[PDB]
This record gives sequence, C-alpha cells and structure tokens, in this order.
Amino acid sequence: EGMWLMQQLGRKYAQMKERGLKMKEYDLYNPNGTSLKDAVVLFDGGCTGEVVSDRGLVLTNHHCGYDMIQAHSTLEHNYLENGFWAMREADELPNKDISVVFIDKIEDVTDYVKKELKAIKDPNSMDYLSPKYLQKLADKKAGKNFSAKNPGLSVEIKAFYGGNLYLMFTKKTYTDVRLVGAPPSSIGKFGADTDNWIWPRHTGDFSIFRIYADKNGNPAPYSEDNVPLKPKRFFNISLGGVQENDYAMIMGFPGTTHRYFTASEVDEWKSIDNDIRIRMRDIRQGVMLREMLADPQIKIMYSAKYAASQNAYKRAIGANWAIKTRGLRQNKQAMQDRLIAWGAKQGTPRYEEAVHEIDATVAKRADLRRRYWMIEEGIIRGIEFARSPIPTEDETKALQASARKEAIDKIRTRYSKFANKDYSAEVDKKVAVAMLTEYLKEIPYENLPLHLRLVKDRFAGDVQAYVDDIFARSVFGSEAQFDAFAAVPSVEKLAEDPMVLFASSVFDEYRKLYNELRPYDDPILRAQRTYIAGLLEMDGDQDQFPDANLTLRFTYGQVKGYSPRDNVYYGHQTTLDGVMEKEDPDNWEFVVDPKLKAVYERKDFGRYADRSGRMPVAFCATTHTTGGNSGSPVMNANGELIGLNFDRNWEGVGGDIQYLADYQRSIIVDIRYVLLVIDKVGGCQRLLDEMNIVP
Amino acid sequence: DEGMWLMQQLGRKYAQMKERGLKMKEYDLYNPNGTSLKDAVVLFDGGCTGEVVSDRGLVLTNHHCGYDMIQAHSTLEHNYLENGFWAMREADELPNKDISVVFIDKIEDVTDYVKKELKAIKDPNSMDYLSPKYLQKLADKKAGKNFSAKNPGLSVEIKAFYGGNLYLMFTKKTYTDVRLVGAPPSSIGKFGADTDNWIWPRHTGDFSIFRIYADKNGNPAPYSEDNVPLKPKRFFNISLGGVQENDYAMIMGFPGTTHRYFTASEVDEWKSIDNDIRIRMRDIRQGVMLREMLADPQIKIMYSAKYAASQNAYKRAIGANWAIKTRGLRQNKQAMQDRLIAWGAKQGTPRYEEAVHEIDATVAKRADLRRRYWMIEEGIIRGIEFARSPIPTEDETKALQDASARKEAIDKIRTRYSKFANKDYSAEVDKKVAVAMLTEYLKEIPYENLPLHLRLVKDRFAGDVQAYVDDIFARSVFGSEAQFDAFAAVPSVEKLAEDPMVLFASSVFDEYRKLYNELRPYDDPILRAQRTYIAGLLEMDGDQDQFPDANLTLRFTYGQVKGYSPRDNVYYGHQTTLDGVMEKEDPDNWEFVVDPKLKAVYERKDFGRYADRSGRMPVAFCATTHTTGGNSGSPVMNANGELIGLNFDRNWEGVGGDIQYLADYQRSIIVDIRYVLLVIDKVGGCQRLLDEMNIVP
Ligand SMILES: O=C(c1ccc(Cl)cc1)N1CCSCC1
Ligand SMILES: O=C(c1ccc(Cl)cc1)N1CCSCC1
Ligand SMILES: [Cl-]
Ligand SMILES: [Cl-]
Ligand SMILES: [Cl-]
Repeated sequence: EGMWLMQQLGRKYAQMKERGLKMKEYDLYNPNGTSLKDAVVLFDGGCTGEVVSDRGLVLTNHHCGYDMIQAHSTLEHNYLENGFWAMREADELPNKDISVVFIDKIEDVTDYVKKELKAIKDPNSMDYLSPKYLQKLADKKAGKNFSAKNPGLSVEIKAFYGGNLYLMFTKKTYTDVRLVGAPPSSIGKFGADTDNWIWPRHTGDFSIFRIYADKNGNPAPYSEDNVPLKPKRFFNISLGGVQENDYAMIMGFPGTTHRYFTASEVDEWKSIDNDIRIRMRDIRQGVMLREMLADPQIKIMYSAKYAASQNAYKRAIGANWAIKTRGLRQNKQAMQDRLIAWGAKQGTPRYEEAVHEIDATVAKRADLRRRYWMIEEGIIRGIEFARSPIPTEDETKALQASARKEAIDKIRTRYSKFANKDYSAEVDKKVAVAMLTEYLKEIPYENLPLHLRLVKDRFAGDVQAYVDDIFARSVFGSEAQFDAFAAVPSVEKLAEDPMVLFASSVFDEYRKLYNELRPYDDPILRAQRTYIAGLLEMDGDQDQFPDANLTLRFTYGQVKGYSPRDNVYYGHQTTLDGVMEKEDPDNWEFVVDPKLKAVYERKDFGRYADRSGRMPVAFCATTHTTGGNSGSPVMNANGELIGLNFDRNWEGVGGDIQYLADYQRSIIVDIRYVLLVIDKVGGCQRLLDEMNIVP
Repeated sequence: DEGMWLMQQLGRKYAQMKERGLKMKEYDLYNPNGTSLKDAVVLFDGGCTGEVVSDRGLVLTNHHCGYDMIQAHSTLEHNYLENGFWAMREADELPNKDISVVFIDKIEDVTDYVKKELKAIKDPNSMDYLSPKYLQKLADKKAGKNFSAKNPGLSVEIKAFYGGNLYLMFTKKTYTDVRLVGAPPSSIGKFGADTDNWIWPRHTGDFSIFRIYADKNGNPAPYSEDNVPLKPKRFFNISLGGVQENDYAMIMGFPGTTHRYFTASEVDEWKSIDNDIRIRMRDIRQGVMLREMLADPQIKIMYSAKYAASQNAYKRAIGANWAIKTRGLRQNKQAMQDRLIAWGAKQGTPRYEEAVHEIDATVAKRADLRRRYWMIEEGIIRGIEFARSPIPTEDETKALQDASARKEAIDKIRTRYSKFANKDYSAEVDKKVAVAMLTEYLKEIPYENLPLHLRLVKDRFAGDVQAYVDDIFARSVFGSEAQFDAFAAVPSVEKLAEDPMVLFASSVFDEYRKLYNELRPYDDPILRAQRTYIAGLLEMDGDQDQFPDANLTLRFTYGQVKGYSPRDNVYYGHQTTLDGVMEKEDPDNWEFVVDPKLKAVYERKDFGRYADRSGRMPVAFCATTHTTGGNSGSPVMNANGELIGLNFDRNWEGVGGDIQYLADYQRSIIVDIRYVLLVIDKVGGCQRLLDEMNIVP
C-alpha cells in the first residue's frame, strides 16, 4: 500500500521480514554507509535506472531510452527498428542532454526548516513549499561553496506530508551516459499503444546505457577521455526467477500521488478533470480515426497525435472506473470523518476547519475549473489551428526599416512548423467543427473566448461556416495564402486575420482562467498541511505514506496475479508463447522479431527458461508504483535483480488516490527475458560477462 | 472426437460414463423397451431442444428459441419481449400458431432392413441410400398400411448415419398446441446480446417457458379452447445442489451438422475458400455499414439488424479459421486417413485409399467453381441489397405486353419493389456497399467468368465501379420511388428488358444458379466415397470412439463442468455469477441494461435456496460436453440425471469442434437452473411454475 521514505525502512523492516525479506536492513538502505540504494538512479529526470556492473552499466526501460535510440538512428542504421548492440565500449554512443542522478545522502531537516519558517511575518506565506526558499535553506545548511568543495554533488530540500516533514538530499549527477544496447522496437515496444496499461503484457521494455566519468570516477561532461564509472554498488542479476507469492520490492522515483484528497476533491477529479478529458478526447479521437481509416496518408500523418491523445484518455477511463467501482470517494469521506470525530474528542477544531476550507475552495472554483478544462481539452489540445502563428509585438513593430523581411522569415518559420508534413487542414477543420460544437454547447456566450462569439453573432450559429471562413480568409489557411501575405504584408491584415484572432482569443481566455484559478491552490495547500498533520497525529506515520514528489521511495509486495472481472483470472507471469499468440505481421505493433521467433521455435532458451521449459517474459506484483517508477529495479527477498518495472495495469491507475490490493499491479519485464534478448537477439556476450549473475 | 452419441451407443458407453461420475441406472436414462429420461426431451420448433419439467407438460427451452413466439404476442400495450411475460394461471397461457414439439417415442436400428432393400440396386452409383423420399418409402413399408390414421399423433422416419453405413427408424410423437407460459425480459434472456455471442465468460439468462397441450386422452391435437395440459410419461426433476468444478455433466439434444470425417483436402477447402471468402467479403461489407451507421443515427436504426446478422457467421468463420491455424485440424484429418490407408494396405483392400483419393480429386477439380460460387454468394447475393431487387416474371412480362392484367402485374411488381426499398433500405448506403463489394469481386473474378452485366464495368464504364453503380440507380425503375411511379404510369416491356438494375439482378442470379448447377454433381462422388471411407474407419477403430456425424437426431454427450485457458496467463473459470452481470451493466447500451427487479435482488442478496454455498448467486457454467447448433435449449443433467442447466451457446474457440473436438478449448455455455428458478421466483413472481416442478434438495 505505500511509497515509503528511505527513513521509514527501520519502521517497516519487521513487516518486510514477515513478508519474506531476507537481506539485512543496512544492506538495503544505510544512512551512513554503502547499501543497495547506491545502485539506483534517476534516469534522464523522469525515469528510474539501476547500475548492474562494476563498470557502470545501467538498465532502464526501452521507452526511457527511446529518445536517445531515436537521436542515434538514421536511414542507414535504424537502431529504433533494428535495435543496437555496441560490440566494444568504444562503440557506445554518447548522448547530449542526458543525466543520471545518484542519491548519495538523505537527511531529515524538519526541525531546521520549521525553525527557519518561524521567522514568518505572514501566516499565509507559501515559502514552506517554495523551491527557491527551500534551496536558500539547503545552501545555508550545506555551506557557502559546497559544490566547489565536493564536485559533482548538489543539495536539495523537499517538503513531505503537506509541509510536515522536510528531507535534504545530497545528489551526485553524471552527464556522460552512453547508449550501449537496445532491443528492436518490435520487442521493446511489442504491445505498442494497444497493450499500454494492459496486463497480461508481453513487452521486452528494456535498454542499456553506461555511466562514464573522469579518471577518479567523478562526474564529468562528455569527453573522449572519459572512462566507465566503477560504482560503489551494483545489483547482482538473479537467474532463479519468480514464483507466485514471492516477495518483491522496488526502489524508484514515483512522481505524484493524491493519497490525502478529500471526498470533494475526488468528486471534482471525476466530474470535471476526468469527464471533460474523456468527453473531449472521445470527440477528437473519433474524427481522427474516421479520417485515418479513410485515407492511408492521413493515418501516416496522424498516428502519433492519435496515440498521444489516447494515453491520458485511457488513464482517465481507468481512474473513473475506480471512482465508480472501488469506493474511492467513500473511503476519503470515512478518512476525514474519523479525523473530525477524533478532533472533536480532543477539543481541537482545526482539522474539521481544514477539511471545510478544502471543500469550500473546491466548491468556489468549480465553474472556473470547468471552463479551464473545457478550453484546454476542447481547443488548446483539441484543435491544431489554436497553436497557429501569432505575430509577436516585435514582429508587428517591424512590419509597421528593411527588417520587415526578417519578421516575415520568423513568421514563415512558425507557419511551416504549424503546417508541417503531418498537418492536414481538412482533418483539422473536421476536428474543430466537432470540438467547437461541443465547446459552444457547454460554455455560455458571456464566458466564450471573444472570437468564438462570432459563431452566434456573424455566422448564425453555423460552426462549419465559421471554421471554413477562418481557413478561407486566413494568411495561414494555405501555403499560397501565406505567400500572398508575405509578398504584401500589412499589420492591418494580421490584426484582422481570423486564424490569428481565434488563436489569440483562445490563448487569452486560457491564460485568464489559469490566473484566476491559481489563487485557489494556496488555501487547499495550507489546509492540507493541517489535515495531514492531524491524520499523522491520530493514526501515525506507518500505513499513511507521504505523497510521491519525485524522490526515492521503496515499495514491497508479492509476485501475484488478480481477477479483473467475474470468472476471469490473470496469472502472475507471461511467457514467450504469449508473444507468438499475439503475432500479426500486417499490424506494426504486433510484429515479431525474426531472430526471437527462431529462438522460440528452437527452444534456444539456455539458462533463462523456467523449470517447466517455458520462457518467461513479464510478471506482475502488488508493489505500489506510479509514473516515475518506469525503469525501476525489482528485487528478490535477497536484493537480487529479478526484473524491471515498466508499467501498471489500468485497473490500478486510481491507486494514486487509493491503493487497490485486489486490482493494482506493477507490470515488470522479467530479467531472464532481458538476458535472453541480449544473448540470443543482440549477441552481446560482453554485457552478460560484466554482470554478476547468481545461479 | 468427444462425441454426439446415438441412444443405441449408451450401452457400450455406460461403463466409461460411470467411471466419469454417472450415478443413474442405464435404463433410467435410456431404455428402448420402456420409459426413460429420453422421454422428457423434445425437438422444440424444428431446430431447438426442450425438456418437460412437470407432470402438467411444462417445457423449458432457450429465450432465443421462444423469441418469435414472445415477439408475436408482444404489442405496444403489452411488450412481453422487453418486459417479460408470466401467465398467473394456465388459462392465461398464450397459444402459438405454427409451433411444434417432437418426442422421440421409439428408435430402432433398421440397418439390415435398409441394406437388404438397397440390394435391389439398378445403378451402383444410385444416391437412393441417402434419399429422404426413398427412405420414407421404406419407413412407410415397415410401419404399416395407413400408420398415421391407425396411430394419430405418431409418424415414422428413417435416417442414414455414418455416411450410409447405419440406419435408424424413429417413431415421433408431435404436439402442435404449445403455449407460451413465461419468459424473462430481453435484458436477462439476451443480456450479452450480439457483443457476447460465442463468448465465455457469459452472463445471459437464456430461458423461456412453454406448455404442451393435448386432447382429454393426452393425444396430439391442434389448438382448441378445450385442450388440456399434457400429462407426460416422463419429466426432469430440478436440482438445487448446483455445480462444482469437475462435476460430471451430460446433455441430450438434437445437434444439426458436424464434419468429423472430412479429409485433409476438405479442411483446406473449408479454410481457403469457404471461410477466407466469407471473412474477406463480410469484413468489406460490415466495414462500410459501420462507417455509415456511426455517421447517421437513422442509418444505425435501419442497418443494425443486417449488420448483426452478417457478423454472426463472420465470427464463426474467424473462430473456425483460428482452430485450423492453431489446433492442427488439417494434420489430424491427414493422420486419420493415412492410418486407414496403411491398415487397408495390410488387409489387401485398396478401396479405402481409392475412396480418399476420389475425395481429394473431386475437391481439387471443383476448386475454381466453388471459389466463384462463394465469391458471388458472399460478394453479391448476400453482399449487395440491389441484387435482390425486383425481376419481372415471364408471366408478368407477358401481362405487360392488351388486357386488364397490366394493372395486376404492376401491383405485383410494386409489392416487390416496396419490400426491397422498405423502411430499412438506404440506396446511398447500398451504393457505397456495392462499390466496395464489386471492387473486390472484380479484382478476384476474371472478365470471362463475370455475370454478363458486370462486363459493362470494363466495356462501358472504363473500369469506374462508382459510375457503373451510379448509373444503375440513376436510370433504373427501382432507383427511387419517383422513378418507379413514372414506370408504373407508362409501363413498357422494353423498359424492363433494358433496365440496368433488372439486368444486374438477372445476371448475378443467372451466374449464381449456373455455378450451383455445375457444382452440384461433385457432391455425389464425395458422398459415395465417404460411405466406403467411414466403413473402413469403423471396421478399423470401432463404433466406439468415432461418433456418427450430427444429422438433427437425438444424441447424448457427456463431460465435466470445467473452465479453460484461452491464451497465455489467462484462465476462465467454470462458473459465472450475478456480480458479473452487475460489472457489465451499461444503462446507455441496450445490450447491457440490467432489469431493475434483478438489480434489487442482487443488492438485497434475496437469493433464497438458489445461491451457492458461499452465498454467491450463480448465472451460467461451462462444460466439456460436445454440442453444436441444434443443441440450443438442451437439458444439462447431473450424475443423477437431475436438471442442472440449459445449454444455450458455445465459445468461439470451440466452433472448429464440428470437425475436431478441442478438449482444452471447446465448451458448452449453459444457463444454471438455479438462476432460471431465481428469475421465475424473484423477477416473474410465478410461484405456480415452481410449485408444479419436482425440486430436489
Ligand atoms: O478497456 C478499457 C476500459 C476500462 C474500463 C472501462 Cl469502465 C471501460 C473500458 N480500457 C482499455 C485499456 S486502458 C483503460 C481503458
Ligand atoms: O475476437 C475475436 C477473434 C477470435 C480469433 C481471432 Cl484469430 C481473431 C479475433 N472474436 C471474438 C468474437 S467470436 C470470434 C471472433
Ligand atoms: Cl556511485
Ligand atoms: Cl477392397
Ligand atoms: Cl485442444
């Protein structure tokens, strides 16, 4: 049920041991010594990774190393579709803008931060959650020139439990992280978008990198003279596999959770956030699909935009399923009613007052929040011509010196980025007509972006005519229309351009709503500090985990399947047989790598198949994970690497608010399948040889 | 392989059934010379199975079996299809016109008799051995002079089995006054609707209740207000003990057809011609229909049923092709025939190998013709609605060419036009379907093999399929109502003789009939060789683990209540519950709406004695019994012969089971009798039906 602070390992150790943990507490996390924690990294600012060799080899997900594989792929060597396997360390490819962060030390600085905060002057100050303020405190505690005295290191203070606990992290950052190996996209992304959030899963979601450093193992930017890092700790790889009910644990960097939402916040998340995103994306995706299915060239141009919209659409469907079926609202109501009753008993009304302040703030911002999600889902992300070019104050104060041609070249560059190879004005007009029809029926005339008032005023309610007119008369309606403008540009033409005015109007309203809604966050945040303090004072800091905030956490559970619906059971482990059953040569998502298909036919599984001769692929566990846990190491009761976390099932996406023991699972690629792909698909024996593989 | 066994085969199967869990005495289940459980089984309305469940002739069958009778009695004032129907007294039960229930009174092996009569052969190639006319002449000869009058209600029938190697005579008792007694609302009776057709897990309460009526002596009689409920010689006891995983289960029913003795060449033909053409053509048709239904809510209303009707055999063909590809159906037929050929060679009898060769050569010879037939049938005859547009008859054409019979002909043509262009017909949707169907058809079928009118696509329209279809509607008398009325006002034979829609419809039906006539002769050599082939198989491995193909006759099948794994890491258990109905509820999707009375029963847990030991409410179960179409409504029995359920469907993974039974995938989908009695009790409130049944603890 939790994403626990490293500091909470002492308090949790006895329960973990009763659940199967065999390793010593300080071998997993030592606050003043080397531990397994030292082999975990924050990979490229949003994924987790792990050191698996004495020469700095790092494993993470394929979707985590995707951009680096794509940036090194060309028409001649397409590493994205064929994979990549450096046969020597010197062949490993450097990556620009990459990083790996080690969590060198973690300290509780609560009394320090709470004493510094006492120098208040304003009870409603938000400095207690300010990265700028907390950084000034972190620097004060570390010292004037800490990063110069300790190079490669940096400090950071973060708030936890709504501002009731503060931790300082001493981080070590390496920026020379090189691509070593990756399976083909057919393995690394087998399910592709059809199996996203799905269990059973058959995806070999892994990629291999290597941390490089200077001669002393100190952080250094890319240089041809950099040497692989010899880390202070790396994971041993287990080949013993997994069995149902086996103890499993994960360390990683979960991004966000909302475990202390009030019942009113659950209703708002359902009725505004999720219902609007669901309704608007269903309209958008419906029109896109119709057009993609009717024209194979539209399918090529819109496949990625369609897939990108489906991802949070599916998450919202999964989250609304939990609100409707798992009693999320009710359990938050029971949590707050229990605190209110205990507060009344102790003669302290501040907890009930705090819950009331949250409810009243939610109720007060309802119409504004509805208008914001409606314009964001409906227009800002729903309609492509909302992000069409808007002339800057510098560009209009140039068109009306010969810098007029420099303004036109800047506007032209933006126009070509909007109307790119994947942009269809006809498809966009069809999407806009459906999106705006829904938007105009939900947002009243007095709340509309100024230009959308023309639908009723000038176009007699004809949405099609309004959209047709934007493209017919706009300088960004077609290439020829832009060129005619570029030849004779006047500021009066841009000031009255229907597409410019639409884009300006919708962005003006989007920004006005954001600015009007931002002040409502602070009373909720301040009341949550009091609310979570009461919850901790009442039921204790053990069962109630602090919300995720991109900091290192541990979670434990077991390798276990679940029943998704009546009379259906999904086991704990998928096999290579499941990849073969899913093969569809004429569906790019489910194509099987020929070398992998041959390995399966010949049963060339070596030391990686299970005791029954079946080749495992993936497994699931009752660990509590979220976004940010993407390439997390999964450990045995002995702390050996058994897999890599890569996803979670849609039935558990509501788990960011309320953990669902009977449904929520972490989706993990089996380490035996990782080694089988490195060995029989990549033929990269040197990577197997540098790992410490235990029988 | 698992079996749809003849009643005669119960004796030789009894010991295996007992070892599998059967507890009842052999002759209590079937006795040729006395009353047995077999006497409580009926053929319901010529294509379903039913069962007598009371001493007053109450009959249980599926909701989809009694569907037409529930619909015929439904009005805007009393919609029994939507709300259900529950007669609170016997006099309130509704009569049905054109209904029947058939009891199998006696079954007799008449093989020696038929085989001796056949010896009077005039042509060794004669198909009389499979002729219903010939076999009826033999049945009438054996039964006696004027048997129908001497025994009212009874009739005799001889059928061939094992490709003409075994013959059985059936003495049938037919009742035609069968009244509607009860039915759940469509929300229970067809819960899955078309989404869950061929699907396990399943949550559908697929049952309906009827009653057999007869004269004062229990003898068959047509509907009369003086008819009294039948006091039958046998009825099923209802069990409330439920089912558990691995429990023995058995079914009696009337499976229609199987192809257990296909050669490997016939499996390849079924895959590459029958199934691939049906799959490809229906996917094109359904694809266009769906786009139009999704774009216009009025097109969705008009085409929903046509779309659903096409998807049914489309899904079956997808399931059958999955078995051919993954379960080794072709290979196992090849191994079956190779084993017989090897044994025949050792015996010095080459006639079995000669028979398999004759089947292979016939399959290879008819390939192009069969391809052209399935292509036109799936592509045009079924695929395009204007193929079934009006064609003026030879007498209608003559009637138009100096009498009052001109207005008579126009009224007949108008009636047919109004049936073609009905409230559900869209000419625009049909033109879109025809353009896609004909594009595929013109790609597969060469110019010299095209129906005459389709040659105009290349000749007159420069290959433009859209122009050809547009022209059919623009210039045709049946292209619109106004075009028909203009014709009806000034009708000339010369206008009909050159009508593009008439010529298209005529051409495609001419080609469809020419192909049928050219292909029909190929059936006979296959049939004759199958008689020799199945005789060899029976002589070699015995009439013991090789069941005779289904032929709409009474069979029994046995197995166990067991789930299965459909794919890697997925298990489907043996039993669904009322929670599964609730998880599937969608108020804005007509298929998954939940009856309010049923939803309340679930919330209050008002399950009475019908819930399982854990307090869960059972809905349906699946079993390793071997069933096919015709088994809808079949009684499912306990080891004690008590009714535990009604068969109503089978999973898509087992549709290949008509050729090769699939032990690890094929399951019969059965509605639990505890759920049937729960709906009668807590949803219908029809206590009198519960009271007349013999319910065992
Ligand atoms: O099948 C579903 C789904 C889930 C719940 C509900 Cl209520 C409806 C549909 N998906 C696809 C996988 S991702 C989540 C949405
Ligand atoms: O989903 C399928 C299906 C089955 C097998 C294959 Cl190869 C492809 C799709 N259905 C379910 C309804 S009944 C049969 C068709
Ligand atoms: Cl290190
Ligand atoms: Cl012979
Ligand atoms: Cl099988």
